[PDB]
Amino acid sequence: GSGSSARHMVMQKLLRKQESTVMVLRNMVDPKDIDDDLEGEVTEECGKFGAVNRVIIYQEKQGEEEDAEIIVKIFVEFSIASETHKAIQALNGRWFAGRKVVAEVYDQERFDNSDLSA
Repeated sequence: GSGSSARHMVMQKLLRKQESTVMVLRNMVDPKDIDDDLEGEVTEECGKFGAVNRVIIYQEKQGEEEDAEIIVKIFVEFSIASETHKAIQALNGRWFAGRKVVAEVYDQERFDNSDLSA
């Protein structure tokens, strides 16, 4: 005890494997901003934080109505969780023009299932 299991890295590799590598950026851009370049722009930018596996842009309806508002959610899956956390530290809480940036870890299992609703 008193640090011996940690010195032997006990269960670290499994814990690491279970860490999500997915970041979600919530309501950072508006629907008009989504063009054939956005995914690429986000990919390139996030290379300042890590190796990027893929990016998904999702226009989520808030309500069931024809005119329900949309919230844009941008998902960035990094190669390793440490990268995800560097990105979040650099992005979360910033002002993007007049929008405060919300950058958070997104559940890996949801993401892997294409459940982009949380």
